[PDB]
Amino acid sequence: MPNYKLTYFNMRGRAEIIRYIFAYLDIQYEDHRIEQADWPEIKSTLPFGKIPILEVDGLTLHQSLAIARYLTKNTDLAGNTEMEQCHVDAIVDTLDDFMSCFPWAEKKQDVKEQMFNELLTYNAPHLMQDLDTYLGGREWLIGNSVTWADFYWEICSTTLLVFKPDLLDNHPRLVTLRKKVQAIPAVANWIKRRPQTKL
Amino acid sequence: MPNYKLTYFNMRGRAEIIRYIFAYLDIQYEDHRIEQADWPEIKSTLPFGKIPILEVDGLTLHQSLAIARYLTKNTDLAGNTEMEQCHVDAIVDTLDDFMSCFPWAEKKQDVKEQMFNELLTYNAPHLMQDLDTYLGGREWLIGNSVTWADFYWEICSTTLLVFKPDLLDNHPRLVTLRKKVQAIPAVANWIKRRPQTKL
Ligand SMILES: CC(C)(O)[C@H]1CC[C@H](NC(=O)c2cnc3cc(N4CCC4)ncc3c2)CC1
Ligand SMILES: CC(C)(O)[C@H]1CC[C@H](NC(=O)c2cnc3cc(N4CCC4)ncc3c2)CC1
Ligand SMILES: N[C@@H](CCC(=O)N[C@@H](CS)C(=O)NCC(=O)O)C(=O)O
Repeated sequence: MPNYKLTYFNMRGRAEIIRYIFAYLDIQYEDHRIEQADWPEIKSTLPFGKIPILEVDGLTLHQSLAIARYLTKNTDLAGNTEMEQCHVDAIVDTLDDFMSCFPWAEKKQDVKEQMFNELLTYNAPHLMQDLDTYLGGREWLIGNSVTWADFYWEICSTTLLVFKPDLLDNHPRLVTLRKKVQAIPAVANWIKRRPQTKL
Repeated sequence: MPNYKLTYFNMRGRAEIIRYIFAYLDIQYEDHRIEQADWPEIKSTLPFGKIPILEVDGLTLHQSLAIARYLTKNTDLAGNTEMEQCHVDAIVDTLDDFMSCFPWAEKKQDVKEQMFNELLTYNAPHLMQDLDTYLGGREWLIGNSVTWADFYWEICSTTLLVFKPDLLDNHPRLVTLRKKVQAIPAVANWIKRRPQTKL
């Protein structure tokens, strides 16, 4: 076992996927959370100035989805074939493109209201129908067992539900997915233990 | 042999990385390019509404980065160690994030200009510096041989230079990586044979 040190804001954000993988695989790591006041002092230290980073034996990794992929390679969470690993990556990227559309950094809180409302009213419902069709009559998004794509669905939807809490009212299959992930004893164990933040 | 059929616009866009990968590996495939007129109909066909897609022997893949990662999985484009493949993904995600910031589909013209300018004036230089720094004196972005991250760097920068020609004027080391990538024989042939599109 190597030693690990995760560094991110005190929020779920883009680090939650990594904490989910860590928890599912039973990997003791350090979850180092910073205040946004300590962000300028640390940004210059970072390779490309963005967070999260994972340190494994003095080696800094960046980019959440690349770290997530790195930590699940050769694990059940990855998918069983290159095609299945491709589908995991397509779903993750698709969810991620939509999570990234939101103007989290927009300082004008008025303008951040508008874009958020539009994406949650026009964009998101279409996407929730694409997932539903894609999932079909499977329990999990890819194959016949959990992958970190499912983890990612749960993480993304948790944060989309905070804003539009009725987002899945016409999609109980996507709610059951959320519950199947929250049912994984290691994941459930961490969902209760984790710090309670909005995002 | 397996059969491949790729569909995207008649432009480099987010399909070009796949095309580069097919060249390097000497893989025969159909480069299907759709007219911008046939786009509204084809969306209904597409899984999550985005292109490119890659049909493979009667299976459809989406998400250009997930597709590229599939085609490079067992090849030398993918990286020499498990840590280095993480780094390959991380550089590509760092570059895709920056390409994705741009409002390629913005319907309002005035919005499109203000953001492009903004990103080329302040953001792009910061990223150029950070990449240059990451590259150091080495030959390829990652490890000691070419990866598809190096392909991605050439593809992104080709599109960026169209809007900012003085982009790399202070980073000859990154220009050298372009030229090195462009001189790989399988790639050099493709740049010359591909359709000359703006983006
Ligand atoms: C300029 C500042 C103050 O330094 C920063 C501004 C942006 C802010 N970022 C967010 O508040 C935020 C929260 N949650 C997210 C969740 C996701 N999802 C994809 C999987 C979950 N993506 C992106 C997310 C961004 C951090 C502080
Ligand atoms: C009018 C339509 C039909 O609605 C479309 C709107 C979107 C628009 N998109 C682009 O023109 C475009 C071009 N080049 C790109 C390059 C990259 N890069 C990552 C590696 C290079 N990414 C994204 C890119 C998007 C096409 C027309
Ligand atoms: N998207 C990459 C980079 C993450 C990123 O951009 N993080 C933000 C906060 S979540 C940051 O470090 N600075 C603010 C910003 O990028 O707008 C990842 O998943 O790791």
